[PDB]
Amino acid sequence: GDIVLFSGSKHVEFTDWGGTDWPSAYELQPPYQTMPFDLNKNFEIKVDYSGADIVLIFARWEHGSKPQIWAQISPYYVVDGTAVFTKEQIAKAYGSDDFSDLDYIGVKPLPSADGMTVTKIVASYTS
Amino acid sequence: GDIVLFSGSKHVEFTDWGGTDWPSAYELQPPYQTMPFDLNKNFEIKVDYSGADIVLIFARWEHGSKPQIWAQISPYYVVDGTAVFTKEQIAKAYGSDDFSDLDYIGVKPLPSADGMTVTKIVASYTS
Repeated sequence: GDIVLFSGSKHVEFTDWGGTDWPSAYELQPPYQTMPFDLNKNFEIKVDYSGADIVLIFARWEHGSKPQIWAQISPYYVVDGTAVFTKEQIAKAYGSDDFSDLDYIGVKPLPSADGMTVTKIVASYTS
Repeated sequence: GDIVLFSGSKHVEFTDWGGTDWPSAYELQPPYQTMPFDLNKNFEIKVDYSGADIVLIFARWEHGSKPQIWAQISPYYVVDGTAVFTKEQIAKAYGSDDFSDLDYIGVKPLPSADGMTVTKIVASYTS
């Protein structure tokens, strides 16, 4: 089925890079927050958005001899104000589909004059 | 308006106390996650649930000479499978309506044989 991770009107201002921080529309940290969906299923994440281009981040912080992963992905495709990200695209960027060490999931804008607004985020299982 | 923080079918098993951990249906850590709603508005949180009694936690960890706040609140009321929590009830349990030091928001079950299932969490502004 379909899991709503957010619905409303979340605005993010971000007019240029080069500042230090990169603000988000939505974030999860799996080691610290009970999960709203199960990463082990085959899933897609769909985001209704406008105002800026959008990326999805899966990240693992550096630990020991294992490097930081910063899996920044563009949509698998966009259609009708909606970006679709798939698990198999995410796994290719993450280097595997093993999320047992995943530290961070973030939805972020690219720079724009107007800011990005997200109105809905859903996880859908395709298994 | 109304902001959907979650909708789906989130099950939490928790049959007794005395273990060390207390699992959650939903958690946010405001210092670390961009917020889906604005704590400064007058709001209520409404949760559609069944299977166990439910509480809402607002917490601040101990820092310096300021104590840990563990604002565990029962619903302001329940009606038709839905618990309602209000900002003014939360502020009374938290000791103020100043959320500038809020570390944690959690929705948790009390012990039950069957576990709790949450199907929807919404923040509504009443300002």
